[PDB]
Amino acid sequence: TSTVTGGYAQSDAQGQMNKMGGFNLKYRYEEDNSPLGVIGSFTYTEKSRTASSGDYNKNQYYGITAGPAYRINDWASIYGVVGVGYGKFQTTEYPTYKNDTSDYGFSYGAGLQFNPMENVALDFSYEQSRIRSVDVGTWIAGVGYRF
Repeated sequence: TSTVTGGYAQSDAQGQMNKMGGFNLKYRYEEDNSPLGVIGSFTYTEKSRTASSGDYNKNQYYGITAGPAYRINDWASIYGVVGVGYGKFQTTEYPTYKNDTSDYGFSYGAGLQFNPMENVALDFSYEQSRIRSVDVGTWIAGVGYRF
């Protein structure tokens, strides 16, 4: 039927200052005929901020990821993630006198879910992304539910 899974993702930032953290939500679909599973997850991560900081956000991290999924026993699932990332820097409502500015890269990884509960699931996964000059190691982990 369908499975819900999401949590938070922290990663190291080579070329960037301070690590980042975002939220990941993903939807899953499978057919009883075979163990075929496809999932689509979105991630949004930003640099940590302090209370003294204003309400402005420096850059944002948007990304797309999805991959196949296989069912193993009632407490073990495996999946992979593939897609890209978007880096928005110096974003302003006014024109920047530039044709366009965008920094992106590709991501890849996979993880597994485990839990001694029929309706509760916890999973860990790791994925790396490279954007020509930026390389960070991000991992996504949280909960999982199956209708």
